[PDB]
Amino acid sequence: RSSSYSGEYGSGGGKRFSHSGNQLDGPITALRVRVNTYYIVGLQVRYGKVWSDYVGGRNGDLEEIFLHPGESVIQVSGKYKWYLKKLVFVTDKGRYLSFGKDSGTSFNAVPLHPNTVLRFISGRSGSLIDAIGLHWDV
Ligand SMILES: CO[C@H]1O[C@H](CO)[C@@H](O)[C@H](O)[C@@H]1O
Ligand SMILES: [Cl-]
Ligand SMILES: [Cl-]
Repeated sequence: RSSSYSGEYGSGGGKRFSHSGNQLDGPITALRVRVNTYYIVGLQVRYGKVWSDYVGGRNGDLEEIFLHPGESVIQVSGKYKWYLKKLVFVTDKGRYLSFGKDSGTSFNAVPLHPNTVLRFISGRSGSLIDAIGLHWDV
């Protein structure tokens, strides 16, 4: 196996979600994060040309970053309490795509195996993002 899973970061509230099928549409090309005063409310990830189903709640402001062609995520750090509060996507182009608020329990996620990148994300959500899981592969 060249695949790995960083997680789960957050708590066990709400229902679960997986973007496992979405990796068939392509690599991660853009990111959507909805953040409010304290939490990360919602997530949406663009695989190839296709956006995923929105997960989370409505109580926040939409933030959106497109990735450069051939750019992939190689590290993910963040913060959480019972709910996810911060997310930072580090890309191989050396960019730091920070979303959310600077407070809580920190985590730092890197792939296990050689030359692997973030392929899809999992986690739990309700009206906020309870938990996130990071999936790595070639
Ligand atoms: C209002 O509560 C809802 O949203 C929170 C945050 O996502 C979840 O923990 C919970 O299970 C419910 O789905
Ligand atoms: Cl930057
Ligand atoms: Cl950390």
